[PDB]
Amino acid sequence: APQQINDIVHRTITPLIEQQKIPGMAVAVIYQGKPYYFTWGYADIAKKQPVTQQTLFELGSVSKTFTGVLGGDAIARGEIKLSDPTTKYWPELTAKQWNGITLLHLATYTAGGLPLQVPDEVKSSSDLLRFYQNWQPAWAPGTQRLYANSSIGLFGALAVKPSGLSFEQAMQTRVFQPLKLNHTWINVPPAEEKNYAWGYREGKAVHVSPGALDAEAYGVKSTIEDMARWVQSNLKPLDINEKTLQQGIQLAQSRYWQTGDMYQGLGWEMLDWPVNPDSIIALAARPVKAITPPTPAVRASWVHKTGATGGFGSYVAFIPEKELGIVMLANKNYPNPARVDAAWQILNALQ
Ligand SMILES: N[C@H](C(=O)O)[C@@H]1NC(C(=O)O)=CCS1
Repeated sequence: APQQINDIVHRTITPLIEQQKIPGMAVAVIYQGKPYYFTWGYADIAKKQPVTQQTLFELGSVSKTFTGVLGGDAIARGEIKLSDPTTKYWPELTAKQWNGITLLHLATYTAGGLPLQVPDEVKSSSDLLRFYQNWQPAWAPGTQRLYANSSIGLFGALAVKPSGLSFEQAMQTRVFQPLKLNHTWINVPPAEEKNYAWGYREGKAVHVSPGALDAEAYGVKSTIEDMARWVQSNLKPLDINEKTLQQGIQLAQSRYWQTGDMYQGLGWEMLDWPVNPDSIIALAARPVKAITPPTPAVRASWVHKTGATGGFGSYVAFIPEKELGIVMLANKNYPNPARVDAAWQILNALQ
């Protein structure tokens, strides 16, 4: 592998692992559209199983980039429109605060303060309807962004209704299979458990807990090889042969709202490149400016998403104009700034 890539990667990641005490880690750099893989440490400390290019990590909220692309493919299919009212696809949501909240607001966390988490007591379709009917918005729709699994989670579940398919089945057949992500899962099958890393939280081995709208907001598990293929797909959507999927990827990198230097896509978040690295909190409410109409995917962007579960920390970033990207998967949820700093330190060296 080119020594320049070898070197910047190891010189950046080795100290990161040491400083953050990460038990195991996998990295992919995509350089001029080819992937280069790196692994360190342990998928399972007790059983002494190393991280390999086959090891499954919990992506946590990097899963939202798969939800946003599946929603983009459903739009491209003419199954849904982002301008549609939520109640078009859930006419049981009759409470009047729902008037004016569209699928775009759900997808981009702008519905008016839906909360970060669906409560752990919500366990049935019935409980779910009750939660959403009782929610009282803090703000009118389309005025402030508040990152929320209950917002993009509900977008994912509604976006697949016209198809007739479960969310998992729609993701499997419309995204994972076409892109050859054959070791990417919403539910890890028994056959694949030997490759499923443990996460580590305060030194204990943990896996993500089941919860309502989990698949949609934070429940995908993948390998470093499939995540490198996901980054290639998102850097070069025109190479993708399925027309609605190619389109869906483009829709998910469109710029819908701006807060500060950041633009909100569907799952993906974007800044203009070159991106000041210092530009790149339990609840952060920010007023947003609508981009009217959304800007189609900008090639000169830093496009990224960070993800966590209790035991895992993931990061993906890529720059379309430079055909360059990175994926970092770890089995400890370590601070986001350390992820961004390491990524920028690698990509800026190679760019
Ligand atoms: N640490 C994660 C977060 O910070 O969003 C969450 N963790 C979990 C979990 O570990 O079960 C579920 C919802 S995402």
